[PDB]
Amino acid sequence: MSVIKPEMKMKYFMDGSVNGHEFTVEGEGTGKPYEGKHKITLDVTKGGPLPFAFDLLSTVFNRCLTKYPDDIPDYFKQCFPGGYSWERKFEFEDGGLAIAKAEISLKGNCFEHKSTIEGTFPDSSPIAQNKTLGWEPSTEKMTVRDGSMKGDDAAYLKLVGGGNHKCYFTTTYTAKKKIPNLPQSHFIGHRISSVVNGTKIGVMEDAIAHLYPFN
Amino acid sequence: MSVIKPEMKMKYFMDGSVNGHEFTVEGEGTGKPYEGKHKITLDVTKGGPLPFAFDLLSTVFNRCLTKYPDDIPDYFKQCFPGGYSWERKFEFEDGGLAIAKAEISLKGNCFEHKSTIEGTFPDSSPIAQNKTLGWEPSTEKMTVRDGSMKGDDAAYLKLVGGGNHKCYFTTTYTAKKKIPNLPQSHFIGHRISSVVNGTKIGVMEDAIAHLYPFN
Repeated sequence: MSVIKPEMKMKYFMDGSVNGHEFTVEGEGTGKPYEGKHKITLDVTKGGPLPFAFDLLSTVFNRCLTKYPDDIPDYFKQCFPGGYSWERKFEFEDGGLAIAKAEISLKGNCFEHKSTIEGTFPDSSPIAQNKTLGWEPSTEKMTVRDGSMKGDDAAYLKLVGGGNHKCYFTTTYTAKKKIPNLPQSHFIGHRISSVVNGTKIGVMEDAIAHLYPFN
Repeated sequence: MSVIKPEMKMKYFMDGSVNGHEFTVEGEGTGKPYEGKHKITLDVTKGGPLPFAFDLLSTVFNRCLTKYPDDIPDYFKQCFPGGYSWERKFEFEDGGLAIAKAEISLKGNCFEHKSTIEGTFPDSSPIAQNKTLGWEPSTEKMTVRDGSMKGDDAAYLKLVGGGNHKCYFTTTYTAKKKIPNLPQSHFIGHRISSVVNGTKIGVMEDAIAHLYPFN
């Protein structure tokens, strides 16, 4: 935990394929790990402009960036020194499916985030048609299973016309060194936003762990 | 909404079958709809003592019993006069599956709740073996879809040994009369507890709607 500081920097590299379209995205960011806030700037360097919704990738671009209250142990910040990895399965309501993997390491004051994602979607999918309008704020259920954290989120995309599109996130987050203070089950409230301008993309996330309303 | 009062009474009748075992459960309760609190007493009148975990049935035994803040419309209390129904699919991590249906009507100060449930579980399931130890407090994601509320909850059962067992709840709640003030997407925090003594069973639920932490 001590190597996780109040202000940190981040670098990102992603390789992926969606419906056969290969792409590469890279960038950097800054954030406040203990406040649960960070911002990122990215560039699509291969396969741009992306022909599918960036919302599919935004949550792939680090649970160390979460505000944790004193009464809930912070598994993620305890992952350093050591590093950790995570894998998220995305199950969309129309049958769309994607799996993303990330490895997060630390050198100095910089988190190095390397990820990959593979996805397949029907042609009618609002992800395939690049027509989703962001994720609604969400609540991820956190549990512990064999020394790993498991996260379950019923995520929803906003659509043109006011409707929504469900995507289940099923994630396993795993330290590379045994975590000594495992938390009780809890929730993480999220609010992520992203903006795409051509091949330049911005992302920001606020995340707070809690046990509201019963604490 | 006006027929939903600060203190109300409840009656319950349930018919079901789990792994071929048919049963009937009946009882009554009292609660405070606007405070999001209620308590229930039940008796297994056919097929008792139940050979499977009562946790499978506890959430089947009424979203009108939820505390709603002023800034989030209360779809459920707007269902009266009129009544509503709901259907919940339960998907357990070992392949166990159940579907429950309920219809809720009102006469005077009494909610009449009639439900059915069908479930199939592998013999090794902690539900089939009647060895789960209650649900952890949860957060249900609420969205609106074509005049109905949809609820998604990543529910977890506590097990002997400290582990947990996941069950996805996918529920559709639907008024019998068009609801005039539909809510924005939101969360409902739950804490349900039940106690089984032979064929006598007690249940209590606290539920609060919210948009924490970002409101």
